[PDB]
Amino acid sequence: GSPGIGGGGGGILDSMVEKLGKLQYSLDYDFQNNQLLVGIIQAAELPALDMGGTSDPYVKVFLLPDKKKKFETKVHRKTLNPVFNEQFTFKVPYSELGGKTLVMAVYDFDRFSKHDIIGEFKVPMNTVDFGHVTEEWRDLQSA
Ligand SMILES: [Cu+2]
Ligand SMILES: [Cu+2]
Repeated sequence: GSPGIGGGGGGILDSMVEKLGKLQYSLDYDFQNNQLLVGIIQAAELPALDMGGTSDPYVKVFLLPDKKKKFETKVHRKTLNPVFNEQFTFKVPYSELGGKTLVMAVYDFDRFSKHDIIGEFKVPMNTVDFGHVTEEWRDLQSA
């Protein structure tokens, strides 16, 4: 909160998307069985640890606003480029899928401290192309 007379910047650089890695996922709604299928494929270019080292990445996958237990991939130890190759299934009728949002969040597993989040992104069900399998890389967003 100031007139903003001094400051420099930098401000534009600070607004850019940080290099927090990317996640490849696939998505398909199975109309025969009435379930949403999500493929957590692989992540790339996860950030190196502050003073060198690699993280122990895993991915949490869940639907908002649903409050059911989130799914999680296995933990891949010491790698910034894990290949998960896992599929998760959400038994939800298509009619109920409308206002829901799929979230994929990559964490750094640690046995002795809270797991740091690496980054995340969201997929609103209302902008998903239900007629074809969806597959894409998404840059992980801060927070
Ligand atoms: Cu096609
Ligand atoms: Cu088509």
